Amino acid sequence: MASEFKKKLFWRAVVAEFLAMILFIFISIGSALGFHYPIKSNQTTGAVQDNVKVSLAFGLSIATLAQSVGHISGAHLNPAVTLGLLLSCQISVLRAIMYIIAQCVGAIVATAILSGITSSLPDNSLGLNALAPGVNSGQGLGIEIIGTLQLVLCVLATTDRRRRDLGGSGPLAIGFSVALGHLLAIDYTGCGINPARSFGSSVITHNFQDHWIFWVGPFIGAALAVLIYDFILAPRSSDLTDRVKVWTS
Amino acid sequence: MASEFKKKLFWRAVVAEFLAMILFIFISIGSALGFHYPIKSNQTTGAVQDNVKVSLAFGLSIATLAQSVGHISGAHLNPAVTLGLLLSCQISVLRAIMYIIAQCVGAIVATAILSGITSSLPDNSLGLNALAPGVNSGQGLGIEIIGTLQLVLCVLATTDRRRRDLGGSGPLAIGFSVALGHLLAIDYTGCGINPARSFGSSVITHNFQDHWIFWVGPFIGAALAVLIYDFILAPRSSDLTDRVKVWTS
Amino acid sequence: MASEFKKKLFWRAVVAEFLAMILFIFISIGSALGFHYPIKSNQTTGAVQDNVKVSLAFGLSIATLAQSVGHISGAHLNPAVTLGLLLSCQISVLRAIMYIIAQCVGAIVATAILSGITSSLPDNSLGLNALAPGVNSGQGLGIEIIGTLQLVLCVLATTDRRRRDLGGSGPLAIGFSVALGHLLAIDYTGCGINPARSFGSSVITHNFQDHWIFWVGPFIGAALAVLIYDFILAPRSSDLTDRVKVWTS
Amino acid sequence: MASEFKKKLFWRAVVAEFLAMILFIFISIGSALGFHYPIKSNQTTGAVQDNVKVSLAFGLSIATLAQSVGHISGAHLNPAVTLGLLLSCQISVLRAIMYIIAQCVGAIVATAILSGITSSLPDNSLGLNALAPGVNSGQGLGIEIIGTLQLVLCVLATTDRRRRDLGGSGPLAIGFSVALGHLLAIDYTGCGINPARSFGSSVITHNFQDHWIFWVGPFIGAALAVLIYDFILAPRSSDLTDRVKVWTS
Ligand SMILES: CCCCCCCCCO[C@@H]1O[C@H](CO)[C@@H](O)[C@H](O)[C@H]1O
Ligand SMILES: CCCCCCCCCO[C@@H]1O[C@H](CO)[C@@H](O)[C@H](O)[C@H]1O
Ligand SMILES: CCCCCCCCCO[C@@H]1O[C@H](CO)[C@@H](O)[C@H](O)[C@H]1O
Ligand SMILES: CCCCCCCCCO[C@@H]1O[C@H](CO)[C@@H](O)[C@H](O)[C@H]1O
Ligand SMILES: CCCCCCCCCO[C@@H]1O[C@H](CO)[C@@H](O)[C@H](O)[C@H]1O
Ligand SMILES: CCCCCCCCCO[C@@H]1O[C@H](CO)[C@@H](O)[C@H](O)[C@H]1O
Ligand SMILES: CCCCCCCCCO[C@@H]1O[C@H](CO)[C@@H](O)[C@H](O)[C@H]1O
Ligand SMILES: CCCCCCCCCO[C@@H]1O[C@H](CO)[C@@H](O)[C@H](O)[C@H]1O
Ligand SMILES: CCCCCCCCCO[C@@H]1O[C@H](CO)[C@@H](O)[C@H](O)[C@H]1O
Ligand SMILES: CCCCCCCCCO[C@@H]1O[C@H](CO)[C@@H](O)[C@H](O)[C@H]1O
Ligand SMILES: CCCCCCCCCO[C@@H]1O[C@H](CO)[C@@H](O)[C@H](O)[C@H]1O
Ligand SMILES: CCCCCCCCCO[C@@H]1O[C@H](CO)[C@@H](O)[C@H](O)[C@H]1O
Repeated sequence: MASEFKKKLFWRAVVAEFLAMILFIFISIGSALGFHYPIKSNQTTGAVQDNVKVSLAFGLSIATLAQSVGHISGAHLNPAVTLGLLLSCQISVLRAIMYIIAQCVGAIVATAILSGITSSLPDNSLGLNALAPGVNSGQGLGIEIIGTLQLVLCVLATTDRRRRDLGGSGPLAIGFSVALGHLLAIDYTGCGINPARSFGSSVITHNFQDHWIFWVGPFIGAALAVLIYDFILAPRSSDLTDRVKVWTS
Repeated sequence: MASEFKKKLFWRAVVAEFLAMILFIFISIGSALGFHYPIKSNQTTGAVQDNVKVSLAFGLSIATLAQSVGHISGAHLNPAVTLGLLLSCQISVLRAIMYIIAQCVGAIVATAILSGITSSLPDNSLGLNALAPGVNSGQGLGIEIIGTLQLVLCVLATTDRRRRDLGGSGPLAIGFSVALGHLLAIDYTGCGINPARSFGSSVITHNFQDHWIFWVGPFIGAALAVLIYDFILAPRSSDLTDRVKVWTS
Repeated sequence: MASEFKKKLFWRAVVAEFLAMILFIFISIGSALGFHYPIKSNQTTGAVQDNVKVSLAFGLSIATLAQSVGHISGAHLNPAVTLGLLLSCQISVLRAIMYIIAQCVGAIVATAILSGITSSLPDNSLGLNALAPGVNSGQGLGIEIIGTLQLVLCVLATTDRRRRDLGGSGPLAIGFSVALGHLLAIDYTGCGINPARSFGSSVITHNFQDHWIFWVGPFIGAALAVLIYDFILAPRSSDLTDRVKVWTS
Repeated sequence: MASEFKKKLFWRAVVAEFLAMILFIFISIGSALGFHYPIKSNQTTGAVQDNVKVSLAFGLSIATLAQSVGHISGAHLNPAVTLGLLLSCQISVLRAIMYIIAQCVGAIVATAILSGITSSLPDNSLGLNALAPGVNSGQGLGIEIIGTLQLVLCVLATTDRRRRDLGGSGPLAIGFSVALGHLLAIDYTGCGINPARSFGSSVITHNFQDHWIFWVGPFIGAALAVLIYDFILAPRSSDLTDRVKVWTS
């Protein structure tokens, strides 16, 4: 349907999806750069990053944001999730598209507002996702794939709809999945599992080194997610030709 | 209405809001100062603050307190939240006012009971909020603004009332928002996102250096919250003139 | 009532309350002593205790145990909680009594099973609660009082019964209250807020130095809890003489 | 019943139970090895493992996985849990069996996919469970027994079915039980409380030193679990001969 305020609701989503991504990145990357703050106009040694601190920053950002606007847009805030839904035929490409853009832009916008907030920092990488020393790049992409997979998979089961056994908070569970991802990937690849988030940093930093692994890995994981839930473990009893109909509306 | 025990309930709130703030500050700042405790009448080096420990101390204090008296007063415990509700026209100024005072006083009272509990500590700052070395003050206030924003925004969506899709604990979600805030702001500004909490420490310590950023930043974030939820993402279909009516009762 | 299996249910509680305390202490103190394990028949320096690790160990033990047997006995596992209920006239002294004993014994039993598990440790204090260097003993008891207070208060509101606005898990909330307590008191007094738990260690270690503060402090906090919830913030509209009736059955 | 798609559902479980174990181990052991990553073709000192990071990695993996496929197979992902259910006569041996195999294999498969992901690591133990220096082996098995016990016990109470007082998320609670286990056992035995998980590492590493303690300990704890819940604290009013019937179907 493309009439009356069916226009409104839609744009409100895209917009909520756009504003929410700003808070997400600002808060999360904002938390990650916080350890570089022993600063006092000097330059002697440095502090050790806290992986729990960062993983919770990202995960709780999502739990909170999903709780704050999840009813308005579905609180995707991540192309790997959106793409996950799309292939599940639960969303329209018009949506996927407009959303993934609101996402990358919000990231780009947020990652760029931090540059000013934390300008006073040296080799300010702005939390750019980079293959860590010792991680066999490429084959080191099994990390992003599994990290995004488990996430998208959680999102599909949590919004399955045929279920009546869910208990507790959908947001919190999805958020903990997001923290679970970083508890796994922070060390290896700095954890991306979210194309728009990786993208936002690599642009405001013009560093796109291997940046491709942060799209192919999640988008793949999403693919494995939709394949495993929708066809192996929890299949719909309807035919493909009809699911596809969702592609338009 | 201003009759019968409509007086009682009201004062019970203010009071619960006042007592709850005491536990809040005592527990939280109480946790933050705990790392300074390697003490043994000596003075050699010192321990490194734990940001997860502190962020959870604050967040769980709220989750717990919101659970303990949230039904009695709404468990605001924070002018930025109260102010957030007020502008949303969900509360009366008589309330906002009496509450924000119960808040600052509880802080002031709590921050002052700790002085005795932890008197045996050196440069006892009593967890006073201070711009960290390297944070471009002022423009370093985007931290408090975002930190309080995301919080107040969560509180507005969580108590939206038109919703029937909330699942899990409202308290816990709000509490995690409060921990999310510190996971972001502890390093930069010591995290305030709560005027009364900052205020309580700066008074029992007579240090009001830049203390203004801890009111303008949250109160602003609250403003951005109410603007984004009430007018951009989740608008009420009623007119302003009628919402305003709430200003009195 | 004291007929039929009203005997059974009762004893099943006491017993569940007794068995659950064993797991509690074993797991929690078990976690706390774990950092002393760099051991290799040598004796060079030592590791720094993790306060989040310990606070979660205790809190999640409770969340889990309250979830596992909370329907059977109410999952008190703590004289300060039991005593809290008793004064609230929600339990019978026959219960309070039989329970507090199942508690101290379980502690005593558990604290004593660890002695063997961790015998290979040096100055094995078995997690005994001790006033930390720098904490003005006595006036340093405001810690246990606030720590137990906030806890018991959460338990009273969470089982209030007149409420229909609770959402999420009662166990988890109470558990997080228990973790909140340690995030506050670990540094100062090693955190007790639970007479039976302190007691269990001080007996298998014959160290009762100031051990009194771990009964007077919590039991007091409980008192402040029942006073604040039952008479100031959430009063019952019934008279005292009738509540007292509960003292017997 | 062994007709129609009663075959399908069954295999879908086994399979979901098999795929879910892969993500579990990959993510969790994946997180545990992450601290060994300061690597830069050098070899100077090393980082200190984070026990909260690891405990949450395991626990949230379960919370997430139980949420993702718990409706399909029950999300056991652990012989000690399965075995726990079996003895409770809530599952068929045909199930227990096919499941425990899907488990060990998934572990074996996962533990083997990491070998490649983290090949670039030195004495890559692949998170193999080993008795820590100072832990009186054997009598040091009280750890695995208690760790698995508390877990299985939580799973039995959480799926009790006669209950109508559960609140919140069953998955999250079980997940926190899994994190609780590691907060206790990581230091002592590297925490197993899950035969298939220990097994998976010891095979891809051909190190089976004491590996027996990781079966006898959990399987025992499970036994103590089913004994305590099903016969001491929460008994069914039916006779044994009829429960046994479940052994077949
Ligand atoms: C339904 C059948 C499911 C089978 C699942 C087993 C998949 C095994 C593939 O492992 C992959 O090996 C690559 C190197 O060859 C790595 O680069 C990659 O990161 C890793 O993931
Ligand atoms: C509707 C939002 C559209 C956002 C478009 C972003 C395009 C990419 C350029 O980003 C810019 O990067 C600069 C630093 O390099 C910042 O100083 C500047 O402020 C920021 O804008
Ligand atoms: C189905 C959705 C597909 C989305 C594809 C968008 C990928 C993002 C593009 O990254 C680009 O990579 C180039 C190197 O390859 C860089 O030179 C360029 O500056 C950078 O912007
Ligand atoms: C509906 C439109 C929403 C647009 C949101 C983008 C806002 C960009 C403003 O960034 C602000 O820049 C200041 C310096 O100029 C910083 O001091 C301040 O902390 C930072 O927040
Ligand atoms: C109904 C509660 C009213 C509280 C009013 C507080 C006013 C500010 C003064 O605080 C005082 O600071 C002293 C340390 O400087 C403490 O020694 C003293 O105990 C504390 O009271
Ligand atoms: C709409 C709500 C407005 C609340 C305004 C209260 C602000 C708190 C006042 O702080 C004051 O700042 C001064 C410096 O400017 C200090 O000299 C003074 O000692 C300190 O108390
Ligand atoms: C309804 C009125 C509530 C008033 C609450 C304020 C209580 C102030 C008491 O502080 C107490 O001061 C003692 C030293 O004098 C400390 O030893 C003790 O630990 C500390 O808690
Ligand atoms: C029904 C349970 C009753 C428990 C009574 C406990 C009384 C206190 C003595 O504890 C004992 O301490 C010894 C170490 O000092 C341990 O070696 C011994 O095993 C343990 O029993
Ligand atoms: C209303 C409930 C009251 C419970 C009271 C029980 C308190 C526990 C007793 O501790 C005792 O303290 C003595 C020193 O004072 C020690 O010498 C003795 O060995 C030790 O066992
Ligand atoms: C219903 C009655 C329940 C009684 C529970 C008390 C059990 C005491 C057994 O302790 C066990 O002692 C062994 C050494 O002898 C240790 O190797 C083992 O790890 C430890 O667990
Ligand atoms: C249906 C899944 C069946 C899995 C059977 C696993 C048998 C045990 C052998 O594991 C193998 O270990 C090698 C390293 O030693 C890996 O290089 C190889 O890839 C992996 O397969
Ligand atoms: C009721 C379920 C019983 C499951 C029993 C399976 C136990 C796993 C076998 O471990 C084996 O231990 C041997 C040493 O004893 C090793 O030599 C051998 O390589 C290793 O594979």
